[PDB]
Amino acid sequence: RMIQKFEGKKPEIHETAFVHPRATIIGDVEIGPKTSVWPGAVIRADIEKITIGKNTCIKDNAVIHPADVYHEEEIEYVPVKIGDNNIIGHRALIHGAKINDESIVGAGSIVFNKAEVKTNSMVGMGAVVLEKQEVPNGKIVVGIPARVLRELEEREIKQIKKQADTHAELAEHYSREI
Amino acid sequence: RMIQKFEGKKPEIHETAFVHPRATIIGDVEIGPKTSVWPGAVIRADIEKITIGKNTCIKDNAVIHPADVYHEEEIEYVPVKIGDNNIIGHRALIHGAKINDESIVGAGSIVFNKAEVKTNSMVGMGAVVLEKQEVPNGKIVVGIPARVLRELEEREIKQIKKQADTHAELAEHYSRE
Amino acid sequence: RMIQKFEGKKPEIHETAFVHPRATIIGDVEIGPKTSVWPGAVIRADIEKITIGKNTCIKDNAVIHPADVYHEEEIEYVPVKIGDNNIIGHRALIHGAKINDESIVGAGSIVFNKAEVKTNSMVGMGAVVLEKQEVPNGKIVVGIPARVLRELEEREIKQIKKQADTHAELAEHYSREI
Ligand code: NA
Ligand code: NA
Ligand code: NA
Ligand SMILES: [Zn+2]
Ligand SMILES: [Zn+2]
Ligand SMILES: [Zn+2]
Repeated sequence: RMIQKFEGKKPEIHETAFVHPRATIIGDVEIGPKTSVWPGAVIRADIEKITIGKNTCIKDNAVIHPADVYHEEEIEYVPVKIGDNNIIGHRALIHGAKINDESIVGAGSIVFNKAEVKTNSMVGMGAVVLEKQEVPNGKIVVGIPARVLRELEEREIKQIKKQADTHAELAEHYSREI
Repeated sequence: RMIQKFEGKKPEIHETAFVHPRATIIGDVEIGPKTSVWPGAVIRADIEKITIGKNTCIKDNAVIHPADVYHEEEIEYVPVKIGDNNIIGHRALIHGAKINDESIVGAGSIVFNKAEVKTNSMVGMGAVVLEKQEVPNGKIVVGIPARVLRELEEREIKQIKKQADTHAELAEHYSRE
Repeated sequence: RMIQKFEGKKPEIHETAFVHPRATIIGDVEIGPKTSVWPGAVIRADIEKITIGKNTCIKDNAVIHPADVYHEEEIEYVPVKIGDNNIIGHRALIHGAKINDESIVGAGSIVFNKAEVKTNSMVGMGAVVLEKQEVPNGKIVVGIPARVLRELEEREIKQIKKQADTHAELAEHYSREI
């Protein structure tokens, strides 16, 4: 319901995506099929693009915003790219960062400017992934700053895709009730 | 303004409870007398039940959601249960966990799946109570993950109930406008 | 949209300030010129005043609330006071605190009761500035609790004002559409 234009850029949302009325999608946003956006989530693509893939969960009160960078006298803007089968947890912040496929950004965590969360990895709850930091494949990072705790079990990795499916099926049932 | 059905289940909100119109309540929610829910708070009972008791405050941008837990084949859904006289702080997350009576969940903190905040305890600000962890009676926990800092002094415990009453009174004044 | 009145007192918002429809402003709030408030932000001046200066940014899902401090008998209510050219970051909490001029409160951080963020200082992401804690002029604090990390370089301080202007200009373009 709050699908807002900005500078004549309107969100492109796939017809099988679900955006809850209490989420806020602004500007140059792209959302793929079966991707869900939940109450209070703000996806604000005003200063640069936000691209979200298919079958991804943007959980409640999560904020997604491109970065404005001031290390050069000319101001620079970094887009957000989020891949497929991801869980962006309750109250997580994705700030000018890249999330690849089948990964979990834990609840309340921050993934900051030019960072990259690689496929089949986890950002731990409340963790802060710093500027340009890389979360490696098959690992979980925790704390502030985010540091590697351990490798993920092969079951833990396989249940990410299963979580993405569960939450996409949930979103489908929301869609059926206007 | 956003009390929403889900799969036939409607939020059962007591008449003396206050839900700010900018809060979001969905599905199988039970909210008791004098309990307040503040702007941006999301209480989403779609995958399981959320039960909140009486005189409890769910402060701004707090999120309450049942847990989906993934066993070898079955998916376990874990309901949220929050008791009486609690302060769920600004931007806190209660996720498939249990809060008992007269406790403070501090601002920005997380109480995770299957965790338990016992009566007369505190989760400190920004702390993360990991799954199946108990915050014991009469104690504060801090940091990530949450670990015991010290005992709550006798005065500190009595001011929890007093704070809950102050916030329930504040909500009463919101209801009249 | 949600500029709510409380107990007779209505938000006093300058004509050049910008409040996004999805922000919530309640009660005894004072907002200076060129200041911007963004989706999901809550500025709730109900138990005491909140004063925000000019050219300041209250980013998405940020919460500003006065403090209720509990003494042996009486209850003290502490106002929020936020100065000029500040950045209150995505999902930050300013709770009964004082923020002076040209500072950054980092994303997801807490500035709690009777605390003070001095001019040209910086609260790190996910940090928790405790009760009555000062964030000193020229310095950056991090972690839980908030510990001084280092002095800010002269270039970094110069970019605080520039970031405030960039976001004030952004808000200007939002206000020209609706
Ligand atoms: Na189906
Ligand atoms: Na009364
Ligand atoms: Na201009
Ligand atoms: Zn931003
Ligand atoms: Zn959840
Ligand atoms: Zn408060």
